[PDB]
Order: sequence, then C-alpha cells, then structure tokens
Amino acid sequence: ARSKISVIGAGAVGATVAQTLAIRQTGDIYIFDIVDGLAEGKALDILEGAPHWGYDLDIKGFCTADESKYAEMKGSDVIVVTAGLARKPGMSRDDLLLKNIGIMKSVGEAIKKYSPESKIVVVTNPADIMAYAIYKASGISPERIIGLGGSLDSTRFRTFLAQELNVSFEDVNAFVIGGHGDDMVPFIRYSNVSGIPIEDLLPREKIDEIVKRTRFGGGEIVNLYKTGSAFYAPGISIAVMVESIVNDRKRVIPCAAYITGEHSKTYLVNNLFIGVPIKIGKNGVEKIYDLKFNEDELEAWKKSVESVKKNSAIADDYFAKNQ
Amino acid sequence: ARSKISVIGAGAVGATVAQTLAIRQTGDIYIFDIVDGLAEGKALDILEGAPHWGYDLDIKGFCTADESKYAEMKGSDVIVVTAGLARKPGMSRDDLLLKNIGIMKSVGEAIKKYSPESKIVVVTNPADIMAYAIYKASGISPERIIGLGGSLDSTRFRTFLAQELNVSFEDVNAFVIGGHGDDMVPFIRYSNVSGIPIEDLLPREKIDEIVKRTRFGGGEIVNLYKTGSAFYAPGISIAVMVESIVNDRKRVIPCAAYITGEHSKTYLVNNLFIGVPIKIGKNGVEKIYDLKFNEDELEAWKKSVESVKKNSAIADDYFAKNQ
Amino acid sequence: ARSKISVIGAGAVGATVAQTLAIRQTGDIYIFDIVDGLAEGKALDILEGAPHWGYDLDIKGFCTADESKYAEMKGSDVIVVTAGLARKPGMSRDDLLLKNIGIMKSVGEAIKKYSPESKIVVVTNPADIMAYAIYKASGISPERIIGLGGSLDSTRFRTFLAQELNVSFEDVNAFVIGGHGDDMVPFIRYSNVSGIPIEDLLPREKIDEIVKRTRFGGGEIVNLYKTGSAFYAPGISIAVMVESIVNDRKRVIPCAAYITGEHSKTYLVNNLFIGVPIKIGKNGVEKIYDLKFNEDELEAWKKSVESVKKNSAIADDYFAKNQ
Amino acid sequence: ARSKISVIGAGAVGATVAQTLAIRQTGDIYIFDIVDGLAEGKALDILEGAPHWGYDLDIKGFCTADESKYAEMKGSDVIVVTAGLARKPGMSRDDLLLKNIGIMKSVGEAIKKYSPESKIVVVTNPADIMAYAIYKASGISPERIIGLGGSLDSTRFRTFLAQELNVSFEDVNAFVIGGHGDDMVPFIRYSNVSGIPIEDLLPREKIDEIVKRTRFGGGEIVNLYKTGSAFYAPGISIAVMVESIVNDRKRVIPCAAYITGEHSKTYLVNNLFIGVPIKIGKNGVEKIYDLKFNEDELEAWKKSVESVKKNSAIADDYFAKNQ
Repeated sequence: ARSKISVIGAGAVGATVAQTLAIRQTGDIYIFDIVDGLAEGKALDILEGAPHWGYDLDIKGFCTADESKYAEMKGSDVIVVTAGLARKPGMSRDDLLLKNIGIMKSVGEAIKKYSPESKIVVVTNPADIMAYAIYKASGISPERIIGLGGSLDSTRFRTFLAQELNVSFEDVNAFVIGGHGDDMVPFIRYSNVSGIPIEDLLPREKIDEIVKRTRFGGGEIVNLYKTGSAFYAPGISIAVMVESIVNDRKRVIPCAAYITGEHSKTYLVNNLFIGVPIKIGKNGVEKIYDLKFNEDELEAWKKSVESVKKNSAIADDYFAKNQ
Repeated sequence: ARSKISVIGAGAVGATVAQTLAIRQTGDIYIFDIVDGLAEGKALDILEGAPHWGYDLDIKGFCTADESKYAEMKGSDVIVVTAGLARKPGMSRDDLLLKNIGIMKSVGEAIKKYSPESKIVVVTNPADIMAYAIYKASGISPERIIGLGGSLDSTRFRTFLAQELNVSFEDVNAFVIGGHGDDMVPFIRYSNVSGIPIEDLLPREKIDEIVKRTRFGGGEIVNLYKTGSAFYAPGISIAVMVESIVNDRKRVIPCAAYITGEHSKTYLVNNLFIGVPIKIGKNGVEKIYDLKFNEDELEAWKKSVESVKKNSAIADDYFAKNQ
Repeated sequence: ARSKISVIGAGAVGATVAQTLAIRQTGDIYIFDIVDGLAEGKALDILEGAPHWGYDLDIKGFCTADESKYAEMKGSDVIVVTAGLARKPGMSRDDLLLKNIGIMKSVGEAIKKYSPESKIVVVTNPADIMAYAIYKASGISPERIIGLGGSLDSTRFRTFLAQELNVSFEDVNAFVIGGHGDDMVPFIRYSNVSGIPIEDLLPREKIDEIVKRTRFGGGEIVNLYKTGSAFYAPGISIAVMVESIVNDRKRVIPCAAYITGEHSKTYLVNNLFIGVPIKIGKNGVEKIYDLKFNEDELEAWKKSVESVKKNSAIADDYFAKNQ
Repeated sequence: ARSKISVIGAGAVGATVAQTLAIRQTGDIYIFDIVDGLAEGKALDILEGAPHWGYDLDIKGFCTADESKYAEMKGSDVIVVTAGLARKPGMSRDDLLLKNIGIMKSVGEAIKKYSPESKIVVVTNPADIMAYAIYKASGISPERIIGLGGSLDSTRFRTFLAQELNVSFEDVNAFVIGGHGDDMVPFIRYSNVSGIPIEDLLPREKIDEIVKRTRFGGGEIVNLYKTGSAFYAPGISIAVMVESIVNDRKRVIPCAAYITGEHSKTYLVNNLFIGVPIKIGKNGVEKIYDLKFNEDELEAWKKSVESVKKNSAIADDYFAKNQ
C-alpha cells in the first residue's frame, strides 16, 4: 500500500536521507551498506523513534557484503545512491572520481539486476558524472535518473540571502544551475525575495560574496567538521527530490539531468548529465526548462560544460576498459 | 519572541537533538562543544536545510574550549546536557561514572554562572546520577532538572510490541520506570494496545523476550554501529521532553526526577533522582505520580533503588573530595 | 500515482473531512454532492489554500444531480459517506432512520456501479446501521466497510479527561465501544493517563460526569451551535480512520464493524455492524479484538446490542419492501 | 507561557482561522462572538479534535453580548478581527462599509480597553479600510496593525498558475499588491515558477485570463456556495500572517499596512492603510518594501489608491461625527 524507497549507503548522508524520508512519511525505507551491521543499525535507530514521531513505516537495513541482499530492493519506486568515498590522504579528486565511478558501476549493475524499474536519485559527488556512470551501468532509461546538485546549492544560497536580508527562509528564492564550486552558475536576475529581485535589495559586492560562499559551501562545512562533510542540508535537499517522484509533486528544482534532442541546442551538451531546471514527477524528469542566457551566464555555462565533458569522457574511458 | 534552547555537546546525540528541535520548530537553538569547529559546523549544516524544511529559527554553534563562550546560553529556557564520554571496555563503568560526574560538575558550574534560570534536561548516562550531579553543581531548584530515561526505553518497548502485534506505533503504550538495563522496571499490566492489556494479546514468553530486548536496547544498537551508540531514537526521545517544557505541554513521561517529601514514602528514596512518571511543564517537574506497586514490581524497584543509592553516594564522595 | 479518496456529501462534515485529508496529504480528494455548485465550491476553496499549506493534490468537486457524475469516483481507495439529513426532536428519529437508510441504498448502488473496489467509511448517524445499509445496497465484502463511532467518542472522552487532570491530550487514553449516547459502553478500567488507570487519578463521581458528558457530547455541541451539529472533531476522527486504510497504518480504533463467526460468541450479535475495537488496514477491517467483559460491561453491552438489533431489523424490513 | 491569539468573530472565516492556528500549533486560541453559544461551540468542537491532531493548546470561546467577556483577550499576542455585518439585500457597498466601520469602532474600543498591547490582524472586508478603522478606534501604534489582502489573492493566483503549468504549488510565485478585484495590482514580471518568469512560459492572453480569474476569485466561490463566501483559503492565508507575528518569522507578504514617511513618496498615500509588501515580525510591520512601478503598474496603482482614499475618507467622516 505504500511506496518503497531504497537508500544505498548508510553513512551520515544516506542515514540522514532515511531519517528525513521517515519524518516526512514518504514511504517504506530499506537501507543498504557493505559495512557489517551499519545499515541494520541505522534503520533500527530510525525505526525506534517512530512511536514518538508518528511514522507507521517499514524501515529495514541490510548488509550487502553478500550482494544477494540487493534483492531486497525489489519494488522500490526510488533508489537513492549515496555510496562512495571521500578523499583519503594522498588522493586527488581526479583519483576519487575514478574510484567513485567504479562504485557506481557495481551499484548500477546491482540495480539493473534486482530493481530495474526504479527511478534513481544519485548523490555521490560529482553527481552529474556519477548519474552518467549509473546510466551507463544500469541501462535505465535516462529520464528516470537524476543527480543531486542545485537543490543543495540553492538551499545554501537561500540561507545566506535570508540571513543577510533578515527575512524568512521560505520567501527567498535563489536560482542556480550547473555543478558545484566554479561549475555553479547563478542567475542573479532570477533570484528574489517574494518576487522582489535581489538586485533591488543588495549591492553587487554583497551578492558576489554570497555567490562565492555558496560556490564553496560544501568546503566551508568540511573545514568545520574537519573529518567529514555536510549531511543535514544535503539530506533534506535529497529528500525533497525523492518525495517529488514518489508523490508526483512536479517540483521544479535544478538537478543533474540527461540532455538530448532539442535541449542540446540550449545547453550545448548532448547525451550527458548536467544540472538544469527540471520538473520532477512519477516518471522522473517530466520536463527540462530551456533557459535564456545573457553573456555572463553563457560564458559561465561554457566553463561548466567543459568540466562535465572532460569528466564524462573519463567515465567513458573507464567503462570502455572495464567490461 | 521565540524560546531558546541550548544543547551542550555537538556529537551525534546533541546534533540530532538540535536538528530534531529545528524540525519541530521548538525554538532557537544554540549548540556548544569543546571541539573547535564542531558545534559551529553542526549548527550551520542544520541551518542550511531551513529553506527546504521551513523552520525560521536562529541556529548557532560555539566552541567552549574557553568557558567564557558559555555566556551565549544566557536566557535559555532549556539546556540539554549531552556532554560526556563512553570509554568502552578500557576502563570500567565505575571509572566512566567518575569521569562523567566530573564533567557534570563543571557543566553545572557553567550553567549556574551563565544561565541559572534554565530548566535542564540531562542526557549523559546514567542520567539519574548525572542529573543528581548537575543538581549538586548548579544549585538549580531540583524540580527544574529532569533526566532522560523512560522516554527512550518506552519508545523502544513500543516499537518491539507494535512490530510483534502488527499494529500502529501510535496505539502501543509501554510502561517503564527506573533506569536502563537491569535497573529498568516495566509494568506489564499498564502496557497495552489502545487499552487492551498486552497480556491478553501476547504469550508471557514473548513479552519477556521483548522486555529483555528493551533492557539491552542500547547495547543492541552499539553492536550494530560498532564505533558509537544510538542517536536517532534518543534524539526524538529527548526532544519530546524539551518541547513539553518549552511549550508547556504537560506530557506524562517517566523521567529521572528528584524524589522528596511524601513521594519518598512511595519510591523508597530520599533526595535522589530516579525514573518515575512525571508531568512535564513550563516549570519542569509539575507533578510526580505515585504508583502502587505489585509484589514483582516492588522487588524489581528495590533493586533499582539500591543501584541509584550506591551510585549517588559515589557522586557525593566525588563532590566531597573536590571542594 | 497517488491514492484517491472520494467524499460523498459536501456539507460541514464532508468538507471538513476533505480539508483534513488535504492537510494530512492523504491523497487526491474528490467531493460529491447533489446540491448544485456545493461540492465544486468546497473543493476549489480547499484547493486554493494549497500554495500556503503545501499539499500537491488533485482536489475536485462534482454535482450528482446527474448521477452519472458518480463515475468520477473510479479508482478511489476509500469512499467516505457523509450524505444524510436532519435532526433529533421535532420529526421522529425512527422516521429519520428510514430516510437515511434510503439515502444509503442509493449511495450504495452508486458505489457498486462506479467504484466497487473501494473501502467505505460510513459517517451518517447512526453509522452502525448506515454501514449495514451500505453493505446491503452495495454488495461490498463486509470487512471493507466501517462506521464512525468510537473514534469520535474517544476523542471527546480524552479531551474531557485531559482538561480535568491538566495533562497532554496525547497521553490520555479513553476506551469506548458500542454506539453513541446510551448505547456507548466505556471501559473505565482500560482508560488511563500514560498507563496509569484513571480510577487512580480521579474520584469516581468525576469519572461518571465525564462519561455522561461523552455520551451526550454531540448534543452539547448542538446546544451551542443551535442550528447545526459538530464537524471539526468528527472531521479529524473520520480522517484518522481513512488514512489508516489508505496508508495501511494498522491503527486500533473502535469502529462499527461487521460481526460474524467466532466474534459473534463474544459480542452476541451476528451478521450486523456494531462498534468494536478493530485493526484498520489497506484491506479494511484486518482484525476484530474480542474483549472479556466483566459483569457490568456485559450488562451495558446487552442494552447496546438490543438497540442495534432493533434498528438493523428495521433496515432489513426497508430493503425487503423496496427490492 | 504559550503565545495567545484571540479571534473575534466565530463564523466560517474566524472559526477556520482558529482551527488552522490549532493544527499549526501557533498558540492558545480564544474565540469571541456576539451570538450566544457560537464562539463557545466552535472552540469546543476544535478542542475536541486535539487528541487526534496532537495540539496541546487552551482553546476557549466566549459570547460578547456581555462586553465584559472581552477581558478574556488579556495577554493576547495577536488579535484577529473577522467580525462584520452580512450584507443585507438593498444595502449598497458604501452602506455596508459604514456598518462594518461601526463594528470596527466597537471592536477597536474593546481592544483598547482589554488588550492594547496586541498586534492586530484585520480580516473584515475591505481589510485595508477596516484596519484603518481599527487604528482610529483602538489607538494602537499603526505598525502593529495589518490587513488581509495579498496573502489570499496570491494563493489563488498561485493555484491557477500551478494548474495551468502543471507544476507544484510550492514553486509558483505570484506577485500582487493593492486591494481585491479591480484594486488588485499584479506584477507579472515578478511572477515565476522557481525563478523562471511566467512571461517565458505563458502567452499574454493566458496570463490575462488568470489575472482576471484572480481579481474575481472571491466572487467565483460565492457563485458556487450561493449562500456564503470563501473561508478555507482565507483561513490559511490569514494564519500564515498571524504565525509570522507570533513566531517572528519575518515572512514577506503583501498586506494592508500603514503608509507614512518615506514610503508615501513611493505609494502616493499618506497616513492610510493599503496593500504593499511587508516583512511581518513580532513587532508587526518590520519593513515596507518600496517597489518600482512600470507605467501599467503605476496607472493601476493610482486607481487602487483612489479607491482607498475614497473609502478612508468615509471612515474619517464616520469617526468625526461619532467622537
């Protein structure tokens, strides 16, 4: 009677997604992790709060050291992919990408085997490239796969704007597309407080500072935690995407999506994932909005595109060599 | 305009409490931790999710490496104490109790200095003894201090019953008083599904199994996590206590509370904290309910009483030895 | 995509149920009424609050003057029957019973014609008899039909107890079975505050006054409104039953249910609807709990049974006369 | 304690506001109405649903045929004024305005007497003029009074756009200021779906249709209800204003607000209430945003201003011959 969501990865991010989905009563939640005991423990800890919170859900966790346990994903409406590494001492983010692509390949093949009907929300960073790897490995029709990106950048951008202007978080709207960091592309003219353009409220230098803080917002958290990365804001940023699919909400949120056909004319890429505004519903990507760029936005977009093309070619090379 | 809650400790439990209070919109939340960056990081990560969740709250974090930062607790309606250690099989429970009592002493001294008007919710285990230590150190009127105990044991007990009977978590009621583990005292006769006693619904053998799992429920999670203890279920168990104070809900939940006067005739302890059913309101403990014990419950209670008396005497001795 | 609920009757009670289901995001909601414009108006008014409340739901209303509009019920998981008429004195309530039985016959035939797969929650008073009429008219398997009764009496009883004792409404449990008014049968021994029996907390004289107030709680509201009856508390009392079906919650709540087989040995009625504790799930009634009556409860139950047997015979006679 | 809200008027709108505040747990809610039994009945019906909904609030109702019952407003953080005269046949719009101004005088005087510290949210239509009457009658500092307008027009406009574009209600933003009907002034250029201008999504003819439907949105519901006016969407539209004050959320929403000083240079009125974007906080109006008009908007605004000047002049004339 209820929708089913699987979460792959039971670390801080995946477990936060699971706890968030339970609070928001999105559906039954099954958690998966290769680490002995981890997914089972997170699921139980989350489930044990149900009598206080009020959620009547089936919440379970499984160890995938025996990959056969991936069979428990069967019937999932959405699978959230959060498995993967963060940098180890002596690892470039270039080495990290390659490592994570390999994990995506394994995960995608498991999804293909046990739950090929699911829509997929890919979280592992950079999620545009990891969504691409999931697509290549799973064979799932590409409109059914989306990557986390803009939901998180926009929530940070809104937070900073709201604090600066001393207004409710609900009334700030901050428009971003593309990736994280230098690949992020804000449309300041589309950012506002209850419709009032930010450019009518803050001077350029202040907006610039806020844009910068947003670009490096993940690193800001890493520098505070020292030994881990953000998970609270990512968790809810992911959950709002998931629930839009499960409950067919038709939220319009920038996410990493597969660009093809007429959309390639606007976004200057073809057959790749990159962050663009999408309508999210029961079928996955229900619509890609084609934006109109001014010159600054276009030049910024071109840089973002080159980074994605570069990293996607790396994923291509990996799959070509590892049948 | 909003109430203010301070959370001392920004590890898994304290930060979960903070995120939980934010979701339930309990009030502004200030987080404190001796580890540089940690409380600020947890606060920012939680705050950055505000635009998606919808909470319009001030959420801040501070480093207490210098105790002067505790000045930021000023005007807190509730302070949640989650500071303290868990050494694991290296030193005994006794060494651990002593370590934590010392932490409560310094925390309580800081509370007296910077926010002596606050109600306190003590989480550090065993919370009855740690509440007693907070009382001795802070000088706060003892009705204004409560310890986490029954809120958590009861949520676990209810989860297990509901799954065994395949019923809503909302309709299961599980009655426990006393401490954790062998110090916990269930009243099976007061446990029911929508009023129907559980003894009419399950074989005694199964009820005993569920009682034992509840006793060692925290250990069950520790085994699954390997390197840490439960935090999700404790987080909401703590938040329901905090919000009952802040919003004067008059919840009736078993918590560690100070027993004196006529209540000592019922609970056989005097001037100590122990887990009993209390009405929780804006003034802290607004009523202690005096239970009638049957013979089995009485026996079990007396054992719990001896444990609390013994550990409380250890706390007295520590305080006597340290001015 | 989403679950669908139809509400028949767009008066105060039906429209309150609709707005309640929307707020609680239970599913898409279609409203039906014979009165031109009424259901369409209630639906639009409710839908137009969606941007503030947050519910992304399809909410529509239809006039059933042309009965073919009932085709819009197709695919409903649950249908709520609130259609009915009139008052207590003035005209005879026996005359009223017959009139409402006739409306149930028409509504039941429409359901069989257009949405025979739905579970049905019957609200029209007395809902035990009206559920019986829906069953006779619709041919729907009887476990898939339940009547409002206990959910509303228990919420009133809980309210009165919580006010008297100055405790949270969440922690009061009040046990009733049977019908309304003199037909209601409280189990004082199964009523408690967080497990503590109310007999341990209030003088018997007070409990008796509260029981009497619950019996005549509907009349208390009529006395205040003058020209109408209660709708806010009924609305939520109905919605918790509906959502238990839609979301398969397994709530345990007393409702009017079809009593047969071994249950007839406990409840002394056979092949009739009467208020008993049931587990409510995606299949409708998933369990009837068989209580053990003490002498006093049994004597009260026999009276309630006699009233239901009499009125069910009247319903039988009506159907026999109009086949 | 908890925050307290008084609601004056226990008809459909006032009682809907009360039930909405309860569900949203905004604070204690006291309802007042001159008609014997009505406020008491609405309050009790609402309170009796608390055990199911979960709100632990003091909800009470009083009949103000005895004026002294207004003493029960004491300590209210916000007072919501919904009392008004139902328009009688043959009564002109100006005659209705005069009657309602008279009711605002009585209400304002009771507020001045019994709860002069309150912020006021005025609902009685037209709320700009009625806010102005409440100001004249109560002597309350005018930044502490706001009138319902744009919150309701915006929610309707958002509903229509979301349905037309098949997107989530959460992501549509519809910018309006001024009054209702022909006094409403939309800024199409500030209306968008997740930042994407609606002028990039819909052609002018479709946008015009939706603007027009919004202008006469109230009338559309009246034509469906036939015997009354909208209340569900107004209820939540009001409640979001009220909770922004009580919980100091700093929502930015167009409301009727007192225009003076520098703001008069932008809005072309002085010392009158008219609908403009405001930041709503614990002090009432925390900020008025000064918009930049194009020619169409300026001309439409001048019309809106003239209507407000004319009706405010009628109010001045009324107060001048009654004191």
